[PDB]
Formats: sequence, structure tokens, C-alpha cells
Amino acid sequence: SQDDSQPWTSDETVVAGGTVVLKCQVKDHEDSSLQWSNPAQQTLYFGEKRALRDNRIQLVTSTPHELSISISNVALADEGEYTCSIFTMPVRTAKSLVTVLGIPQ
Amino acid sequence: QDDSQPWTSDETVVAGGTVVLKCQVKDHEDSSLQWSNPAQQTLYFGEKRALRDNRIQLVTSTPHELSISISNVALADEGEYTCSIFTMPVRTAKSLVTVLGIPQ
Repeated sequence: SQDDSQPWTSDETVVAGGTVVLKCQVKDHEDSSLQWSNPAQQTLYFGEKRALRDNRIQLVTSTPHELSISISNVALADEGEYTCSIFTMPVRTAKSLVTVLGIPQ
Repeated sequence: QDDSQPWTSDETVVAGGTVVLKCQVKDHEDSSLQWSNPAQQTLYFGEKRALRDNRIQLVTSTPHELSISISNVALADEGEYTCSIFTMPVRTAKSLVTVLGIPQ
């Protein structure tokens, strides 16, 4: 079902130690801010404003249509569903499943 | 015991009434305070509003205090609201909001 106030993001699969990029986009922001929260649902970025304090996480892009952040040196603990929320009326959310894999053989 | 550890108290209200959520911190380390609901949805990040709910107003937002109110309270409002201070590491304080029914 199409909805312009519904942002979209994408799953990401990375090897432990790698870098992940969580990208969220929205076509009609209704003058509401984008937010990225982690698997424990802790706020990572509210707009361009950093929240949870973690040196590996950095703001890549923040426009009213896009909120994108990166996580360098990815760890098993980073695994899970990250939610991108747009606080329009009513709220819409999009999830990005981050999967962390170890090294084989 | 920590200066940067926020605190708030529980609020018991009668359905239809108003509940005020008040959180404070002694030393904010220049870190934002944020209220989230029982579903963990951001309600207010600093003075910036998040979830859209006509009933929720900002009572006051300073670097040591963040208070919001929820008018015309309902059962769907019951739960643990969390007040977070995004210092390093993060600190939280749960506020259990209990909504009471009316006898008879």
C-alpha cells in the first residue's frame, strides 16, 4: 500500500567489524522530524541531533527527507531491528534488519 | 547515587484526568532529556515534540527539567514512561502511570 508519509529503509547484512549504513527516506515529511532508534529502542538520532552516545555511530545525512547514520566496527551486539520513525500525524515507521556475521572456515 | 541519574515519580490518575510527568537531573552534562511512552515511542526530545497526540502538552523544558502533561487520560495510557538523559553512558528513570476506573 502506497503512502508518501511512510518512510522506507533497507535491511543490511554485515561482517563483524565492518561498517553499516542505515538509510531512511520519506517523500512527504509533513514538517515532522525523522528519528533512528536501535534494537533496544534507544534513540540514536532525533533529526540531526545525536542521542545515544556511541563513538562508532555517526550522522551521514540529515535533510527533512533523509536521515542516514553509520555504525563502524560493527559488533554482534549491534544485531537487530532498527526503526526509522517520522512523527507525522499519525506516526509511520520503517525497519531495517541489521544482521552481523562472524568470520568462517 | 549519581548526579547525572535522572529521577521522576509514578503518577496515579483517574481516567478523564490529567497526568503530569516530571523529570529532573542535577548534572545534565549538557545532554538532552527525553520522555517516551509505554511503547517506547518518543514523546519529547528536549523541547521538540515527537508523537502527535493533542492531549500531550509540554509543561516545561530546561536543561535540568522536562515535564509534559497528558490530558483526558485513558486506560490506553497506562504504563511505564521512561525519562532518558543521553549522557555517556545513558541514564533512565521509569515513571509508572496508573489509570483508575470510577466506582459505580
